[PDB]
Amino acid sequence: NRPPFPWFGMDIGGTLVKLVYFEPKDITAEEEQEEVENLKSIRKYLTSNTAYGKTGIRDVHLELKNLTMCGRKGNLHFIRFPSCAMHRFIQMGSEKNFSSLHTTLCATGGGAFKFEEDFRMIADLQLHKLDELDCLIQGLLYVDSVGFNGKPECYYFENPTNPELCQKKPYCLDNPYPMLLVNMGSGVSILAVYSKDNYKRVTGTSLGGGTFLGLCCLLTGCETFEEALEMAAKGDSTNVDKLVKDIYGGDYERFGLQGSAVASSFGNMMSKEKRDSISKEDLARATLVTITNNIGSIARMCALNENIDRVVFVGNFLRINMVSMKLLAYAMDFWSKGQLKALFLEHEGYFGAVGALLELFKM
Amino acid sequence: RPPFPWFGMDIGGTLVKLVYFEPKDITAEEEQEEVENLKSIRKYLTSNTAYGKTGIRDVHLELKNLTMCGRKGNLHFIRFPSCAMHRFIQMGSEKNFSSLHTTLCATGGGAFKFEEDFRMIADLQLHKLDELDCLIQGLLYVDSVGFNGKPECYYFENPTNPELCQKKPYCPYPMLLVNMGSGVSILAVYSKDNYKRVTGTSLGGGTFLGLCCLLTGCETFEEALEMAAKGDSTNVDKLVKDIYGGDYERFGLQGSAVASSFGNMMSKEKRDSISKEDLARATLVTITNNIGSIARMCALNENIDRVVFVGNFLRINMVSMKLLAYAMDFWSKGQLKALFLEHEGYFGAVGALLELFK
Ligand SMILES: CC(=O)SCCNC(=O)CCNC(=O)[C@H](O)C(C)(C)COP(=O)(O)OP(=O)(O)OC[C@H]1O[C@@H](n2cnc3c(N)ncnc32)[C@H](O)[C@@H]1OP(=O)(O)O
Ligand SMILES: CC(=O)SCCNC(=O)CCNC(=O)[C@H](O)C(C)(C)COP(=O)(O)OP(=O)(O)OC[C@H]1O[C@@H](n2cnc3c(N)ncnc32)[C@H](O)[C@@H]1OP(=O)(O)O
Ligand SMILES: [As]
Ligand SMILES: [As]
Ligand SMILES: [As]
Ligand SMILES: [As]
Ligand SMILES: [As]
Ligand SMILES: [Cl-]
Ligand SMILES: [Cl-]
Ligand SMILES: [Cl-]
Ligand SMILES: [Cl-]
Ligand SMILES: [Cl-]
Repeated sequence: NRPPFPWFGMDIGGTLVKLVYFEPKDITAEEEQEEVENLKSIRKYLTSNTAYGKTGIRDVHLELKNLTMCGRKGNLHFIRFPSCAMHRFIQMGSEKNFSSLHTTLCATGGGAFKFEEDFRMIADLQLHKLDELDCLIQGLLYVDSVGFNGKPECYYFENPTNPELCQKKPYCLDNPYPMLLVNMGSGVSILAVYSKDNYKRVTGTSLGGGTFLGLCCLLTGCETFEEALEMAAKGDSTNVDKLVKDIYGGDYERFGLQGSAVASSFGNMMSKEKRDSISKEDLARATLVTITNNIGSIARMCALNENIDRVVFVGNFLRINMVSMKLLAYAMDFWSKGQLKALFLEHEGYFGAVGALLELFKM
Repeated sequence: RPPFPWFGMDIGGTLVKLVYFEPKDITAEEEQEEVENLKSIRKYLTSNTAYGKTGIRDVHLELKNLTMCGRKGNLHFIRFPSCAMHRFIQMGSEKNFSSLHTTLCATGGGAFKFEEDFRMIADLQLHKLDELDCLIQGLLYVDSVGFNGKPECYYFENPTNPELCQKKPYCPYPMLLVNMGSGVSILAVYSKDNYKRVTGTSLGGGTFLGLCCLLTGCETFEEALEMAAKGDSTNVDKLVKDIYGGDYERFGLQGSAVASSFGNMMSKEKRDSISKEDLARATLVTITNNIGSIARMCALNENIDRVVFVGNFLRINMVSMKLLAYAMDFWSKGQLKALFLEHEGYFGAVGALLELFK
């Protein structure tokens, strides 16, 4: 009972859309004959272009080559466009008569509901909405099972906080189970994954990327995450936080605490004098450090409680650059006394769309 | 047997705590053989609840029918503000305390400030003791004797529902002790001679005050907590129900759970209409919910099922305590209670008194 081509999955965000497409490479002479024109041209449209209209982009470097999907050999392609271009996408769906190939389209993402009726009225498609976390996890595990063209899908950072020594290093453990997934959007969900068909949300924290943005907008008068990060990257949090060395003069060995460990986040801001001279850049950085250090702590304690040694970090909170990621890397190493690393994934951001595609094969 | 009277002191930045063991088994002959200086100090302490201008004996906290170094009697809890300290030392000199003891056991971060005045004005040497050691010994001692046949320990039931909220009692080792100052340190206490700091968080009272001041223009703990008491955090935080239109059924996460602390403040429109009290309350709820989670996880890591909260962050307004109670309740799915202690504030003084016998 194999679903017919073409095979797509989508992740429709509030601001960003991701689309994944499987290109079959093993199409028989018999199949090529019975295939309708509509399909033939979408397939050639997808594979001969890497830019689609004003905003569509195929990330060629992410292409997974020579894999198996539902018993067929081919390649997986990763495409992106902003949500504002979505009306044009749905209009493309109508012009290319997509409904003649499929009545439905699998999609996850917080933006999906916004567009469900447009899909029906403009393209005569049913958007079949899926859970973000189930899609993420299924997509992640699939991409990890097939590998990144013989290279590792996973990576970590060595000496993250020292830009003189910081280095992305691959992590080639073939068997990822069990693992802990730390999903950081506006809030944070932490899932133990024991197998493809066996996982559960163990806990989470409300102190996430939206706390970071909410607090910076309030504290610094910025409006976007990009602004918040740009300030958080030039800042010095030690002006805002009271450190152990400020209380004890150095380490406090009795408590196993080094001088550079934070005693109280925002502790300097209890003084009116210090508040009146603090920089917008320092407040932003302090906000980011507080949140990343706290996520590292909670991730470490969960890893211990669940007896899991692999902690994988994904989510919106990690996009734009690597400031977030390197601070989480530092935090994980701190709380774990060097015994756990923060692990990250090359295909981060596309896992939802891959999990949506995979829904096609559930029967 | 050390001679009477038996005192312990904890001298803090704003409050001084004093505990006093009143012996209730004085013989007719002991009474005949006791110097006048002692007899009148005992009469003074026991016949008064107001001492000088600012001194208060808190009769509610009194422990009756204790035995202490083999004498039957009562322990009394007394306090006065630090600015009355000059008057207290003069009182010791006028009442000739040095004729009874040459030294006095004291802890607290102002035992150093006043050591010189004690020596010069009252001819008394302060024997200064470590704050943490005194806290632990006192806490453990008070828990071991109980509160007049009732538990020293209590929790709140239905903490955030004022119509339902009930302070209920809880009837030992090991326990986790969450000590909240400017930061939070968590200690595993296995017995009275063994405790170790197991972990903590830099997100505590200090973060609450610093963030409140920055967000609202307030300046003090008392002011931040009064605002946080009046505000509504749900205007500031994004709740699970905001995202899913109710519970997130897939993972059984309640609609009322907070999804993203300060998450509504990502919206310019929402920022322009928020009250400062709502921000204050969101700041507190964020900090306490988080402390709740770290404490719960630490209990799990340690296989310890008893979690006690103490520290100056609890004293100023009871709002902190109710939120911690709700948090522990939430993270443990009702399996762990936030435990609080009736004699909180005085444990250091009790620990100091106990040193008199070692
Ligand atoms: C007692 C207590 O409550 S203790 C606290 C306990 N709370 C918990 O354990 C829950 C912790 N939080 C979580 O687990 C997570 O936040 C979840 C699972 C609830 C939600 O997951 P998140 O990753 O935070 O959701 P996400 O960031 O995607 O937000 C959802 C959607 O809201 C919308 N959204 C995102 N940002 C904004 C914004 N700035 N403004 C308006 N809407 C937005 C988007 O459509 C987003 O979808 P998208 O990211 O696909 O584009
Ligand atoms: C990567 C990262 O950094 S993640 C963050 C990791 N950080 C942590 O885990 C630490 C979290 N914080 C904590 O555990 C606590 O804040 C501590 C233990 C550091 C400090 O204890 P707090 O209860 O917050 O004390 P607070 O900061 O309120 O005041 C410090 C007290 O220590 C006292 N002190 C100073 N030196 C000493 C000493 N040598 N011996 C005993 N006490 C001392 C100070 O005088 C002060 O006393 P006071 O209140 O009487 O004036
Ligand atoms: As299949
Ligand atoms: As991995
Ligand atoms: As004794
Ligand atoms: As107890
Ligand atoms: As109550
Ligand atoms: Cl497959
Ligand atoms: Cl679950
Ligand atoms: Cl993803
Ligand atoms: Cl005090
Ligand atoms: Cl105390």
